[PDB]
Amino acid sequence: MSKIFDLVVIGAGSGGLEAAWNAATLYKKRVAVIDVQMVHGPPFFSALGGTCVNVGCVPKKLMVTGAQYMEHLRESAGFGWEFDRTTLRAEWKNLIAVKDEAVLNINKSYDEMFRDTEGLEFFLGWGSLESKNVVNVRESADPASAVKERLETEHILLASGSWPHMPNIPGIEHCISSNEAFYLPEPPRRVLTVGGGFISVEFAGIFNAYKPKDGQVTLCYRGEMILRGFDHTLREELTKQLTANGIQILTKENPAKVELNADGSKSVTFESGKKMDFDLVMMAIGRSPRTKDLQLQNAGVMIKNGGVQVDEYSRTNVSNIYAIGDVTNRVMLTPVAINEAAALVDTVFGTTPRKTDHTRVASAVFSIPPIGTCGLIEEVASKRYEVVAVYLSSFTPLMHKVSGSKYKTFVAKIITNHSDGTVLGVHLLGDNAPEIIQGIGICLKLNAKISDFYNTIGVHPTSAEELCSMRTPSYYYVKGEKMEKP
Amino acid sequence: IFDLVVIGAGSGGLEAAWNAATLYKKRVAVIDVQMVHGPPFFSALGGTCVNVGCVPKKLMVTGAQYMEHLRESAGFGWEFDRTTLRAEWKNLIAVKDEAVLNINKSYDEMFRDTEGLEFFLGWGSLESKNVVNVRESADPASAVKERLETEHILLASGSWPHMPNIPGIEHCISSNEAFYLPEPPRRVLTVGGGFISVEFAGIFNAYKPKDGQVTLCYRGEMILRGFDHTLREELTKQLTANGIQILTKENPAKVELNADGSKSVTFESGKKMDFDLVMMAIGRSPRTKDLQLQNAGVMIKNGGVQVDEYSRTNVSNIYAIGDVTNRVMLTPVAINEAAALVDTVFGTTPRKTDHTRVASAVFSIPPIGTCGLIEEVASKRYEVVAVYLSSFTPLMHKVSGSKYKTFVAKIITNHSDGTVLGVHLLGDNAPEIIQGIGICLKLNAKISDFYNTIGVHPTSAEELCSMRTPSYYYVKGEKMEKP
Ligand SMILES: Cc1cc2nc3c(=O)[nH]c(=O)nc-3n(C[C@H](O)[C@H](O)[C@H](O)COP(=O)(O)OP(=O)(O)OC[C@H]3O[C@@H](n4cnc5c(N)ncnc54)[C@H](O)[C@@H]3O)c2cc1C
Ligand SMILES: Cc1cc2nc3c(=O)[nH]c(=O)nc-3n(C[C@H](O)[C@H](O)[C@H](O)COP(=O)(O)OP(=O)(O)OC[C@H]3O[C@@H](n4cnc5c(N)ncnc54)[C@H](O)[C@@H]3O)c2cc1C
Ligand SMILES: N[C@@H](CCC(=O)N[C@@H](CS)C(=O)NCC(=O)NCCCCNCCCNC(=O)CNC(=O)[C@H](CS)NC(=O)CC[C@H](N)C(=O)O)C(=O)O
Ligand SMILES: N[C@@H](CCC(=O)N[C@@H](CS)C(=O)NCC(=O)NCCCCNCCCNC(=O)CNC(=O)[C@H](CS)NC(=O)CC[C@H](N)C(=O)O)C(=O)O
Repeated sequence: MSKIFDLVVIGAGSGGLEAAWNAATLYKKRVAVIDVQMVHGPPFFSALGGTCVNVGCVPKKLMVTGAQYMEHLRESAGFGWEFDRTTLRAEWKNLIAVKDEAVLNINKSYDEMFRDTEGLEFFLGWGSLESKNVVNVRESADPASAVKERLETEHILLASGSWPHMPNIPGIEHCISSNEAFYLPEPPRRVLTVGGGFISVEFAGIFNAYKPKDGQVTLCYRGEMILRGFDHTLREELTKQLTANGIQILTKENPAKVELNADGSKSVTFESGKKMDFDLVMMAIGRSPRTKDLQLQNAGVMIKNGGVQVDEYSRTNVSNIYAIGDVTNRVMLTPVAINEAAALVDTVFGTTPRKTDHTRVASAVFSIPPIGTCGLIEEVASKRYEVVAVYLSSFTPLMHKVSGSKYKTFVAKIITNHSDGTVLGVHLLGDNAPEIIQGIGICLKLNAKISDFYNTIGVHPTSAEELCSMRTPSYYYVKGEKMEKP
Repeated sequence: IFDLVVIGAGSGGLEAAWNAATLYKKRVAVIDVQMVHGPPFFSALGGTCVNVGCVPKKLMVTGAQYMEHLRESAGFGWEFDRTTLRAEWKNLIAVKDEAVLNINKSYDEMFRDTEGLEFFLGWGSLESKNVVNVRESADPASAVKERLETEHILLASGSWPHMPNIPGIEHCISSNEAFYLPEPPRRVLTVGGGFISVEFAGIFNAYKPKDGQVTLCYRGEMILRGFDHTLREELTKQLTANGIQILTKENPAKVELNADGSKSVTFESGKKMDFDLVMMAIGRSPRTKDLQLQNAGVMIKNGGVQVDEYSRTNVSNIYAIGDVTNRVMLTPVAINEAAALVDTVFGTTPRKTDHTRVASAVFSIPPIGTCGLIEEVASKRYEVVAVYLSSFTPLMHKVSGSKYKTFVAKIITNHSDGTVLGVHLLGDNAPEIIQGIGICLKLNAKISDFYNTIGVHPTSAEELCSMRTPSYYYVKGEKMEKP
């Protein structure tokens, strides 16, 4: 009918590409997708493929895999492997080179995708709303920039994702974000990662494996302990294991200002009065939805706390305008953005409405060692349930008894609704935790009870079999009070 | 005098003896031929898994896996003088002996500190349905060290390697000796397509000297019979790619020790090859003879003791669990049967072991994880079967250099209702991934339960949540595809 496109997707990331693909393919709709760059890298960092591909999950997993070899090389000795350890060295530029080729290939893959799909078209530029049914494509983020294209459409989808949050403190311009970290030419000998979240924790491990001769990695966090939002036992254990591998963790510390010393070094003064020197300061304190450049007021789309407000079906307060992924500020993860996009396309161009359950979402932290988690943490469950039970198990994995890494304790924790045995959450710390948690993610979707876990025969020998060996709770939570059996 | 007498202090035996004395306060006597691992009897207090099974082989597979990491590290910028690389078989053996020895001790410690639990060193045999004798040897004419009268007897003698009757079999070893070799063989021949043969081939392949070679031969057409055909084909390609030599439809006829101390092996086809070590891993059989079972009249069916779903034999007060029953020879299963037996005998609730949908792994390089039925079976028990396949080179293997390491995930379902009949995996961490899905099958999950779960990204396991369209089906045993 009138309006050239059926759907206009602003942002070619995880959710955008999924949305765009389904509508053109499954429903035969003419879709236009817009993004700022064709390939990864400065100046805009993300490009076709989104954050996960260009400056997220893909590159960090390869870099984390590389860091892990430091562990492998050191531990091989416990099993009789010999070599002249004095010739060992990590070549950072090689890592960056292979990472760049891996991402570039994905960028190309998405490009040919458009070239081979009828009804799917890509537009290079910055998209913004002129009105609720007209999207402009400009040369730059500036709203007074030249208009390259003007797309009339029947439906609009906002999938601009997020961007790192730089705190307004003196000297912030001497700091970088995770964005620049992917393109460093050399690894910093002295680096400070500001933040207690997963990005900060993951990069600290990367920097720890590739740091030069007299290097030191320092992580600092404002609060009491790292990984706020995760199970307290795992937060405590990971802190010990990271420290044991040479990472200095400064909690209860908060920068006041960053000064650039004449020798190119940065001096950081904390509110405590403590002053330290680093070669690189990286801010990984949070990510914010990118709503700014969209010009949402031209359509009257409502923004709640930072992100675009949407209902359960990803619909905004304005008809024919939807938003998915990180810009909605729900659960900032790739698999969730993809699930929302596919559900949204079904609700809009399909027969049956559909929505994404944002509960019992399994996720991981690729720290060294890594974390896997699904469900509620006891602190939250105990406030929602009158009777909660906590099953805990800590042991040294077989290989680490002889590998030398005595400190690598594997922690398994299952929390349940004691009134009926329903498993509310599973939290793991230890090697392969991210691979083990996927399968249990399905179990919670099936509303499994603790009895269901221990009535399954285990695979011997593996770390995973321990989840099927927890029959008795360690302590309980009765109306928020911690209690035990005498 | 004792409430229960357990013949065999292994995975199942110790499990029964423990909670019977604990949970039911019964006086238990446990018998075993050796207290520490190694020659002469190899197995000892703790059983096969602990002494010459799961525990020691797992440490050795971890050791062999480092050949992969050392090589693959180069792809991520790790460099070192690769010409100075050498593997030390004796350090590997030294550390595993330590680890095993500490576990043997841990069990001895257990008996002293547990009231009503007593260990008797030696060989146990039935004198009568209520009398058990502990002699100094497997030969029933040896000195009776102890005589015990009990109202309950539990048989858990386990299994033992099956050495074929061929000329020269005295120049061959079994998996038992493998754990104690002083130096790694230059040329080794592993006979058998089973898991023990495949796992050891990967261990020998990693610790082989300078100009070494590992050969695996199997009578059949393809290794790992009983496993999913795709995994069998794919694993073969990957073992071969790593330098392992696989000879299918070959079987040794005779083994002649020759001059220099090597062995000349002549296969049934006429092929003749020399090896420095020949390991026979063709089978495991229940140890029932030394029990003098006819002294009580307990039935034997096919090598193993005949028992019902509740592990009771034909004689009222005698039960049998574990490998000796020839059901499913795995440690977790034996442990489950033990606890269920103890309940059915000293408890209010009769309880039995579900031998179906048990997950298991093969610690080969790369490993295998599996749970449920294979399509060859499912299409015979079901009229409409759907097969979902996913093959892909993981992210890290694109960059590590090991581009041949293809990850395979296969899901088999009963297409009439979507119920998942089996999940088979090949690839790094397959053993860890399969455990969680093992629970899913006990909960009777359907394929929709898998693809409706949000994945963990990036991981190999999320691929199981992205399979939603069948590759092909099986209609009344016939393979069919949608047009
Ligand atoms: C360092 C890091 C590590 C991460 N690791 C993980 C992990 O391992 N697992 C996981 O699940 N998630 C991880 N994430 C998060 C994951 O990347 C995001 O949740 C996911 O990318 C969100 O998908 P999306 O569709 O919302 O947005 P995106 O993929 O971010 O796509 C948004 C797109 O919008 C484009 N754009 C922005 N504004 C405009 C405009 N006005 N006009 C045109 N184009 C525009 C951007 O260039 C970008 O390509 C990580 C994130 C970071 C940064
Ligand atoms: C090389 C190898 C690798 C394996 N790997 C795995 C694996 O990774 N995972 C897995 O689940 N399973 C594995 N298994 C199988 C597993 O070890 C057995 O299934 C398990 O040990 C069986 O427990 P059980 O109690 O039935 O026997 P056992 O552990 O075999 O205990 C039997 C005990 O009886 C004793 N004995 C025998 N006869 C007498 C007698 N008359 N008097 C006194 N003592 C006697 C023996 O000395 C032995 O200690 C492996 C086995 C082998 C050989
Ligand atoms: N929940 C996702 C899981 C896989 C995933 O994250 N896929 C991303 C790719 S990064 C994706 O497809 N996002 C949306 C999208 O692109 N939709 C359009 C449909 C076509 C899909 N892509 C076509 C182009 C082909 N290349 C890629 O998609 C490149 N992707 C990858 O390389 C991703 C990393 S983001 N692989 C995986 O995450 C696989 C896991 C890996 N094998 C491991 O072992 O770790 C899903 O269900 O698809
Ligand atoms: N989960 C499987 C069974 C796993 C298993 O084989 N467990 C063995 C432990 S060796 C066992 O307990 N067998 C029976 C038994 O021992 N019964 C007697 C009563 C309880 C006390 N037994 C333990 C004595 C102390 N020493 C050890 O337990 C030393 N064990 C280990 O080191 C074992 C290997 S057999 N680790 C595990 O079994 C756990 C896995 C390992 N941590 C990993 O990293 O993968 C199942 O039942 O489904």
